[PDB]
Amino acid sequence: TLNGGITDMLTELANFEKNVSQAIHKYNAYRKAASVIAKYPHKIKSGAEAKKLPGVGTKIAEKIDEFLATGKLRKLEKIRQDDTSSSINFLTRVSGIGPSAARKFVDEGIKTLEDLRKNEDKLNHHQRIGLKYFGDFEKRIPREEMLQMQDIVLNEVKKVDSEYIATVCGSFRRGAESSGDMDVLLTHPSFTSESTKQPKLLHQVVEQLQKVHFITDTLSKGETKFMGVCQLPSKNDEKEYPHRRIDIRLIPKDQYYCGVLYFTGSDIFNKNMRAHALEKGFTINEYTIRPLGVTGVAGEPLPVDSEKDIFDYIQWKYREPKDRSE
DNA sequence: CCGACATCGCATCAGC
DNA sequence: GCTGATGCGC
DNA sequence: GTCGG
Ligand SMILES: O=c1ccn([C@H]2C[C@H](O)[C@@H](COP(=O)(O)NP(=O)(O)OP(=O)(O)O)O2)c(=O)[nH]1
Ligand SMILES: [Mg+2]
Ligand SMILES: [Mg+2]
Ligand code: NA
Ligand code: NA
Repeated sequence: TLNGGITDMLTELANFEKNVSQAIHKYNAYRKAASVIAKYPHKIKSGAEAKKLPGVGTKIAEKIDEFLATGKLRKLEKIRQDDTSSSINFLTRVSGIGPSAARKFVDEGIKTLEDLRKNEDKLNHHQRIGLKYFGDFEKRIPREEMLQMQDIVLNEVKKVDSEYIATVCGSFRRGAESSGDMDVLLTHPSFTSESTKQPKLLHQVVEQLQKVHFITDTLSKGETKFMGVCQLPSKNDEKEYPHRRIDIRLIPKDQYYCGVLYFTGSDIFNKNMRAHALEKGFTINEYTIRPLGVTGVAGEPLPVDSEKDIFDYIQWKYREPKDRSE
């Protein structure tokens, strides 16, 4: 919030290039800049001062100068006036409506909340659930509620089988006082990178949480990734808690540290760290860190015993979860 | 310059 | 049905 | 849009 005007402006630009332009790389660029400016511990006085930060190049620096002089950015004033953009940006806020569907619905003449509720038959299952909880999914989750939600998940998980390990990652593991959703990383000794000795390891846990009415809706579901909806139980006479997004990732137990690294994030932190891994000649995913022969093709999984081992391989100081909120 | 830009699971559709 | 391209998740 | 060779 110290350069909060500049980082917002850049976040708006990022969303424009993503939802309207469909320029994924311009989107990531704006977001990197906004991230490296958010952590910058001084109040930016000029575009040139900002340009010294990596990821802030010439075009962004002039946009900062313009914002500092006037309080605004004309390119954004224009983008806001355009009706196709405004519609597209709005539709992309429904979970499951991306840039393509959004542009597609606009061509169909579907461009308001009202248009979507009246053409529910024109949405896929995810989009239908994303529309139903539209308001709820715009709210943040207070850490106190994350804590309540954590008890239930962990204790319900323990009820299905004491050998599961469930770990709330995401922004919650980085200490955030609020979160957009709850991310849960799941391990069980039966599912390793070697073998799967038990099927439906994820289904059972989803099933338990549906049973106790914690999980209310399913966005998508496969053998290792669940994306759905949950809700904390309310007390008597008390207004209900908003419905919350929940993601659940089942990961081979021997690959826990790579998995907990990835799912802890932030997304921009993983991108910076994975790009540094590439520059150091490594490739990191949620399963393994592997070397790169000049071939291009990744070699074999390196041995990992902690999050820090991954950091060491690319020659970075270890950074605590709270210090990864980029 | 100009090629790269992080990485992948699940849903959906088209081609066969 | 199987395969492969594409969208979408943020 | 930025960055590295
Ligand atoms: O494009 C992405 C998105 C997420 N991720 C990762 C990191 C991340 O923090 C984790 C969970 O994703 P979320 O969408 O839940 N973002 P996060 O939990 O960090 O913040 P919040 O959910 O409160 O907006 O998975 C990526 O690696 N790439
Ligand atoms: Mg999250
Ligand atoms: Mg999530
Ligand atoms: Na720079
Ligand atoms: Na969306």
